[PDB]
Amino acid sequence: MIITVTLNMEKYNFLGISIVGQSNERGDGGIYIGSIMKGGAVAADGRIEPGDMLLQVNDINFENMSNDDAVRVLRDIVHKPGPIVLTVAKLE
Repeated sequence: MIITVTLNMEKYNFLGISIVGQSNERGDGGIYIGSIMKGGAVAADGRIEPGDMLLQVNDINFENMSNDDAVRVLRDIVHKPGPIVLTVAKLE
């Protein structure tokens, strides 16, 4: 199941997630939601859970990217004006 969420940044301010992991060199796996902080935009939306794989934010793809780089990119994205649209693969 893939779910794409448009976050309400105007109301909730900050993403409020932690992320764990990264894709292997072959391209399997990716970056997962480790935790979701109460009071942030991701918590507000309600549909994303811990263990979901973070696939894309706006036009930026999170497979085949280091966790270091992902943390940096997520900061950069949230600081830019405009919508934040997050797509995840749901953990079974």
